Amino acid sequence: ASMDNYIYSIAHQLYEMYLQDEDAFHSKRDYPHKKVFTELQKLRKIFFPDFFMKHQKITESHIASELTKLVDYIKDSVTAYNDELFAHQCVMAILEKLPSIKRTLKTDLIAAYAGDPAAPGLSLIIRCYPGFQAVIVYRIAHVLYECGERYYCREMMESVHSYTSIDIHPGASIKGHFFIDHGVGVVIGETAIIGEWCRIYQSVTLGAMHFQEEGGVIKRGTKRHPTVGDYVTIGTGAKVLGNIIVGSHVRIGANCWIDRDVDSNQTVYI
Amino acid sequence: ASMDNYIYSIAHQLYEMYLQDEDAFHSKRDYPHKKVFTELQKLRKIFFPDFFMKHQKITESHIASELTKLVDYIKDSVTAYNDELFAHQCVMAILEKLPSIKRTLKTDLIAAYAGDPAAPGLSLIIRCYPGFQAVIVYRIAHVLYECGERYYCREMMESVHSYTSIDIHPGASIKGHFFIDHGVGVVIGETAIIGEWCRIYQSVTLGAMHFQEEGGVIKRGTKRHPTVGDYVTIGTGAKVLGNIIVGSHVRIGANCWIDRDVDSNQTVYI
Amino acid sequence: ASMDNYIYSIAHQLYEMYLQDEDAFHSKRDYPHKKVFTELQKLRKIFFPDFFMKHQKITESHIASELTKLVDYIKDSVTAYNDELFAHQCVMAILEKLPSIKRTLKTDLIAAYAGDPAAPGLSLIIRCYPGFQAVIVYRIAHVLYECGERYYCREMMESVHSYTSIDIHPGASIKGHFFIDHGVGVVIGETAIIGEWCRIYQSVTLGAMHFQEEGGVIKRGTKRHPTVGDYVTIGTGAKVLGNIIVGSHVRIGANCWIDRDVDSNQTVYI
Repeated sequence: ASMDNYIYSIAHQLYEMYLQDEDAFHSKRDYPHKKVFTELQKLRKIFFPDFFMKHQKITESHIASELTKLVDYIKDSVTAYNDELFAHQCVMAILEKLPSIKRTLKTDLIAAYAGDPAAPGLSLIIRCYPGFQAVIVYRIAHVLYECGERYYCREMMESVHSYTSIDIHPGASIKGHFFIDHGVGVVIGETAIIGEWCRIYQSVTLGAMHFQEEGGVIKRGTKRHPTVGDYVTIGTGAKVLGNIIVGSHVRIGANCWIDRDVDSNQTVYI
Repeated sequence: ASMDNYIYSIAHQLYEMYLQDEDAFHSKRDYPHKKVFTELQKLRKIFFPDFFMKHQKITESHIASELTKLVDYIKDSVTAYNDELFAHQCVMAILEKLPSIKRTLKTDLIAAYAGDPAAPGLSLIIRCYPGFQAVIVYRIAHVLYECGERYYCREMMESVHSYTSIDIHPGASIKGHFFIDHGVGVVIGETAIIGEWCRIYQSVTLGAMHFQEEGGVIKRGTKRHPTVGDYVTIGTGAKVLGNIIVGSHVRIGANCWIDRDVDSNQTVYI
Repeated sequence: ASMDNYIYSIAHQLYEMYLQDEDAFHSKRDYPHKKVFTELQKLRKIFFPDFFMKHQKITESHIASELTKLVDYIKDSVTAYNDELFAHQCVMAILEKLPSIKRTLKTDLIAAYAGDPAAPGLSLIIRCYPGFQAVIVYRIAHVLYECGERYYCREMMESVHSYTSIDIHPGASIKGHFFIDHGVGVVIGETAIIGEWCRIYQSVTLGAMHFQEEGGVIKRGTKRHPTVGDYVTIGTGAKVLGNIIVGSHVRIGANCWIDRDVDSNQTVYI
């Protein structure tokens, strides 16, 4: 039970982080029960227990129990697509990263409240903002991708895709204070890199298109989606395509078609 | 049981309205059973019983029973986010408005059939048109918002968002004969105002974008989304942003980026 | 049990096709169990049993059993909206076409792998690519439409719409080697015709818009959506509207608004 002993240590760290979180990340309310797909259902309970438990139930031992449920689930799925040893390794990698992911998700909530005049408090963002639900699962799927996994991490993100219409490839690399508002139609590709304080609206693509060539069979992988710096806002409907760099402090306008580098500190519109 | 006595009176009024509805809003067919999220599942049965019951079951007493189920559900959720007294008030406000909402939803079905060459009859629109499912729940969520509620009404609309990819803030104000066709990617903001006979397509935003400012924390609320008059058609992909006024009898073209006032009786294209 | 005898013959043909499929369409892995809407759940098991059964269970008799479940389900739904005799006819039409649909879906998987650098193998596309899930159900819904059915086939595609945000009318006519990548926001209309090797991205419309006329009640049906030739790629956000013809070997750019004929062998951008 070496993985079980590692689960206990991580559940302990996450519980101490919960005890020390600011009041804005806490509540005494017992919120309505919901049932969403497994990965999100579990990660919700683990990161933000006040909002998805059951105040009477909120303890280190219950965090550990839900974490064990999640671990068994992901281990079984990664084993199914790969093998038992690779699945063990990858899940130990998820467990190791959960405290850092918790810290990042707090920054993501901060950016969501900060970027949205319609948000009354963090509790609503935690409970139901779809950009935030997507990001929760994304940050865990990305650890899988970083372990070299290529199948289950995509299936996990396809659950996010069905639930929110937000399409983030598990290989995308995204920094903190990240916010997708509204979110339907957002597509972020396998090799996308996104810096800190990125704000993205509905129908935004940070992606690529591939015009048919014969047909042959397109080259697999390679860096082919945009790299986006810090403090970038991408307006509703903007399509940013190809292996291009958008600099820091860039504002992109609605419906823009961007296929070349955009230098820092400027506003693009037509 | 004062609220129970009010439920009976409203269920009676809705039942008499059902008896008096035109043939187009009735059917003798027993349609396939479906299970969708609670608010829609219940509101479907209450407004359009022929299409979601169980012909043998269709009586005043069954309308009352489903209405009670819906009331208990929404009362519990509003209580969870707020308090018991506020929840009582808000739900009494929903109950009071249900007969008017029923009348409006009939106009919405009229506009859907009228605006869609692919619709064979109202029954299909009632049973499965996603724009119409969204509008059913929207009209009830908006009564909550009008009572001053800011949390559960958004969660209700996030259920609509997941189910249909149509994103309507419960604070939006929308008149009758309303139709969203196709609907994926539609975003309608908290302070949007939409007049009568509005026809909206997929990927339309009546919304706002907020370019990052430092960062600081954006001002909460205020009128900041468009106001749209009567007989307005907004084409696929159009992004209408900001506190701007679009007049009556306006046609907006595909992919348009609209950020200033548009006067009545004109067509916008590029 | 004439329909049951026809089911056996079709299940036999599909089983022999499964035995003869290339290695790429097979797996020995027992993949994680999922539960999606009935039509997709069943069609998945029938066409690609290795990926959705239960290796121990994969036999002619189990293909037959799932096929019977699917047939009873669709027969009941078509009967509900129409009548028992019409439902029998239409379902016998589905059964007759299943071997050809299987062959076509193999070409669709080929085009998906070929057109997507992020796809590691056909198994992932079969298991979770949303464009492919949509196409599975579309090819069956279209047989219903071809039988003259106008209600349940749309409800089936509305399930696809909720699950994937891809909106394909069952009347659309689409050839093989078809691929929708990402797919959120794709709309393909009742009278659309799409040739071989079509590649379509997120937020693409092959559709129509109808500006309000008075209001009157718009003419029902008629050819009113585009006809697209072979080897056509339609970029993210492109809106192709009206009864127009796009030729073969055409590449359409991001966010394009297309409302007139486009001749073969050219690239459209602005």
